[PDB]
Amino acid sequence: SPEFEFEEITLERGNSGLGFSIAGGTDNPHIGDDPGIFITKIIPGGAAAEDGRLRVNDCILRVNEVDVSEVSHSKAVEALKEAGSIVRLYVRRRRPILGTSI
Repeated sequence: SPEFEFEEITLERGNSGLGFSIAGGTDNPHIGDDPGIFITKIIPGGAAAEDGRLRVNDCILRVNEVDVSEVSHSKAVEALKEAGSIVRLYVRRRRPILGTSI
C-alpha cells in the first residue's frame, strides 16, 4: 500500500467447492518472477461468486493460517483443499488509484 489493498474474505465451501480457479506459485511464477497465487476465474453460483467480494486478479496471501505468499502451485492447491469447510482467505488487490503524474 497504498498501491495495494488487503482484504479478508471468509467462504463456506459448497458442493462446487470454493468456486474459483488459481494460477501461479514458485514453480510457475508470473512475469517479474512473482510467485503469487492469483485468482484466474470465478464460477457462476459458486461460493466466491455468491459472497461477491473476490475478484479475478486478486492474490491469495494466506489460507486459514497457512502462508501461501511463497509456495508451489501444488501446495497452494493443497492448502485450499485441506482448509476444510470454512475458509478464511487473506487477499491483495491492486488499489484503483486515479493519479496524475507531475
